[PDB]
Amino acid sequence: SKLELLPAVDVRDGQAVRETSYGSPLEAALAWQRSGAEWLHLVDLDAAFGTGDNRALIAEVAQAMDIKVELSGGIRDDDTLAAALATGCTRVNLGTAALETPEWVAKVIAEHGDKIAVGLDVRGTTLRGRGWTRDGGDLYETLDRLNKEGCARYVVTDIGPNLELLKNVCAATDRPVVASGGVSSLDDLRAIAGLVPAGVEGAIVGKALYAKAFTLEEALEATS
Repeated sequence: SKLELLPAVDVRDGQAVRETSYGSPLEAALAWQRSGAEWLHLVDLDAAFGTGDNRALIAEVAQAMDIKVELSGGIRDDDTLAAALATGCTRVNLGTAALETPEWVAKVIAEHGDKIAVGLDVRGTTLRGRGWTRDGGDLYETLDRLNKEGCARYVVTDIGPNLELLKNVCAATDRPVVASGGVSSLDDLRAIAGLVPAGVEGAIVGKALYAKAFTLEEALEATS
């Protein structure tokens, strides 16, 4: 299979953002869909950063989509997960919660299966979170724990792309790995697509698309 592309819409104060605002999240999502997106990666930055939420707006965006949706941002307990899942999204990403409440993450993996993917933010070989605990310990300890809890998928962010980290995570698991962040060129996407046989399934791309560095049409061509 070819590398999956997940164009992102990152939502802050009701807007698709980078500092720079790109206006309506709904319009942005529909534009990716019209340009051939198979996935939308929709992020609540306010919920992720603890400065409120965009829950109702994100629900509206998700409802408008006919393509697969991946939701992330502040999904840290039963009620926030319930709302997220009620969008009919294909899956959600849990980040901070994996670090802070490993028992809750284990529970929701058992209940929801591959509706759950776990986001791993790696500085070197240690993990980092957006909550109160800054140090999340050794990457490989957490991968082993989540592997054995039945975690269906990992989303991996370094700290263009850290191809060595991606391959190292692929070595440590038989679950699909999704690359996130550090894509700034079509050549970065080609390099990541070279890791598909190793177990990289997809790449999330935000910044470079809004900046008009490359178009989603160019991106899909490059990974075809």
